Amino acid sequence: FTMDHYLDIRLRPDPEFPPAQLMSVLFGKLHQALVAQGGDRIGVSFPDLDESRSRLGERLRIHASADDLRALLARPWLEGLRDHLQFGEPAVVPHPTPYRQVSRVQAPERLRRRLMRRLDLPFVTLRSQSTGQHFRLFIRHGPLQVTAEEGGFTCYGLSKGGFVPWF
RNA sequence: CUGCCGUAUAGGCAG
Repeated sequence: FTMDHYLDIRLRPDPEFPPAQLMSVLFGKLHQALVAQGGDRIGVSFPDLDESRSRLGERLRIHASADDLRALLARPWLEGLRDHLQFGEPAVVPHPTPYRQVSRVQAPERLRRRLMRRLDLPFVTLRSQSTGQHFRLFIRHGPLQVTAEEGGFTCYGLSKGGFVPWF
């Protein structure tokens, strides 16, 4: 398993902004840092996740190799967001751990539009750079399993087939 | 929210 490193980022509490909004901004920032990085070997997970209350939790975990993680952190992608963040230290993941894939999940009038011309899940609220439309990006943490499969990750850090250690 | 792939009105994706 080559993605044996991680970094924990904690949202600092803030009366002005609820955790969900803070996490969304954080996630959006990670997204732009990922498209700048250009690869598909960096994943995420939300270790404090509350499946029952469809809440992502106060924590974002970044998964990558020691080198991919290092490069990612060299970038000024957390510019103007640091004061809202608490940083764990880049570390080798514990072992053993189960593995799971964290994926974006998607599910009438739009389906009617395209046709003519022819989700109880936690989420982040994002912003399409060009259109300016705001959309909810629903995230699912899949069933735990013993080993990790080969696979990559979206530029949002979501599973494109790849798994991340869960702990 | 908007679009894409697909006969789909199944199932997949993109911001």
